[PDB]
Amino acid sequence: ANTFLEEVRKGNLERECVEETCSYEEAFEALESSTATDVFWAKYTACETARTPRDKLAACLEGNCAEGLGTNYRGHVNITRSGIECQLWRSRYPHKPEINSTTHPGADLQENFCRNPDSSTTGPWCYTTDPTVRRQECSIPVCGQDQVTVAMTPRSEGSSVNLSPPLEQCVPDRGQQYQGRLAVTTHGLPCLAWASAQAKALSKHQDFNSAVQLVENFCRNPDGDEEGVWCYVAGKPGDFGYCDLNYCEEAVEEETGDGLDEDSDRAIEGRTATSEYQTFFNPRTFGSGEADCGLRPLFEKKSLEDKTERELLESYIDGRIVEGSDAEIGMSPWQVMLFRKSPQELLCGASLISDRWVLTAAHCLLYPPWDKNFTENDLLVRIGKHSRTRYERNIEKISMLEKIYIHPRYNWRENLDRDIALMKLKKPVAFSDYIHPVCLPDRETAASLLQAGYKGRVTGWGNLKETWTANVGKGQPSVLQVVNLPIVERPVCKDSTRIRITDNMFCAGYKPDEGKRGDACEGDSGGPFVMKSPFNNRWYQMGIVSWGEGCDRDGKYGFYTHVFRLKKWIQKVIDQFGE
Ligand SMILES: [Ca+2]
Ligand SMILES: [Ca+2]
Ligand SMILES: [Ca+2]
Ligand SMILES: [Ca+2]
Ligand SMILES: [Ca+2]
Ligand SMILES: [Ca+2]
Repeated sequence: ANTFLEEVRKGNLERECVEETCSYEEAFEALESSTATDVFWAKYTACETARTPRDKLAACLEGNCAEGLGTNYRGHVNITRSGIECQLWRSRYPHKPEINSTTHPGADLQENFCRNPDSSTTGPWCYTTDPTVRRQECSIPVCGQDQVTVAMTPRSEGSSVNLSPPLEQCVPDRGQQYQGRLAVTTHGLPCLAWASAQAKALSKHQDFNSAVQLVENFCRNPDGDEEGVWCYVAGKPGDFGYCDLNYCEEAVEEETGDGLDEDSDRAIEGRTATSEYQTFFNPRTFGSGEADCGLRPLFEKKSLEDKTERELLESYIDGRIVEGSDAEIGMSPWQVMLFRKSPQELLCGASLISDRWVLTAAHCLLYPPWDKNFTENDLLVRIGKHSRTRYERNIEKISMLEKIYIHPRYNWRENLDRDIALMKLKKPVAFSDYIHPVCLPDRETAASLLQAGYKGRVTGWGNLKETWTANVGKGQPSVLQVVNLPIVERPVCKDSTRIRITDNMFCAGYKPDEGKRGDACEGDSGGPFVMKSPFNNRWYQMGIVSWGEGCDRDGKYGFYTHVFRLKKWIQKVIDQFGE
């Protein structure tokens, strides 16, 4: 600024806007690169306390130290003060940040690098990937001293020395041989005495195993329910609650068939060997037409094959990843679109299991950290939709939710285990070409289909990508979209994530090679993952399209929540409504 005849000499960004109080004009004049201009401005601003001396401003230009509350820090530290992983600022997992990339673009928000966007009192902080705590301060160095902004005490997990190691063996056979005296539930609801009047009244119609004795008030699983030990709890009639037992990891794919000869070449299609559908659920409360699951009148009733079926066999051409393809008309009858009642907003996807029950992701209904706590009267569903933004009155239908059941084993605190939610419609919707329930595979059926090497199908409109990712550049498809994804190895699935994965969740999809990210984040969250069974010409839905690392992290596949074992559990719901 001073030395007036400076404006005729050539200049030095450091001999004008560093060793001297300068105009942003001379700054603008000397910079022009308006992105770095904003950067230098941000510098100046943050360096408002680093104006003097000169080397202090040089260090503030280096940016490795956070100035004051941490507005200027531009390093590479992306870890909380206690070692918790920093959540992506732009992404909504696991919390939707009111203060994020859109609100603070000038801070150079990196992948997860610790920042102080709002100049928070905790200094440079970061949102945490752990759903339990939304935010945590980062231990970022402050300028002027070799001092960090907050105490760095990394989280050491439970040790193998200071606690007592349980010698209790893992429970096999899903608890068909366990009779322990554990008497505490996961959610704390007390177990009603099995010999009491209410339990006897509720179980008189239930054929509990005679070998597994029914003790007074402990957790018992004699009904052959694969989920685990459950007990009746106080409250409304028929209330049930499941207890936590550390079952041995009983992968469905590892069931060895005792009738499969080792001649595995040229897989034989079903000819004169028709596998009939076995009704595991009573039509009275599970709904009529159960025998007609997944049978489209346009395709199944006339033996018309879709143009996308020729890719079912995993022996296809060198397993190259196939891009997204638009689905046909009427080929997605079991898809449901979970919509916000008020105001207008698309929420999630869901699977149609019966004409009067619907299956949807639990996180779409309940997520207190997400400011999301929906009652039965605040969301609706739409079945048989072709285009999201349009309304085709005749062929599509809408429904309003009445009753919601949440499985007590749904664990959103560690890994979103068992993302299960059940819904009931007050006004039933009859059968149609574009609306038809999908079949429910059992344990043996799932094992047979998975060991047959058939690809899975995921249908949706891209709402999963909108909800769990901030990737702008591929607009949300308003057209029905379908993606084919095969299965991968389970131990590799464990090695593909830094977070623990339960047996109820499995990997599916091609391996995204370096240089591109896979399409595992296509479709809608909570939607179906279906495979056309070659043994009965039917479509079996392996589970729910739940949140996976395929959205938030590149190089990952789709993680899906298994619901095939829940057959015994399913009736346990409608046994409450048998009146
Ligand atoms: Ca000057
Ligand atoms: Ca000047
Ligand atoms: Ca001078
Ligand atoms: Ca000038
Ligand atoms: Ca100048
Ligand atoms: Ca100089």
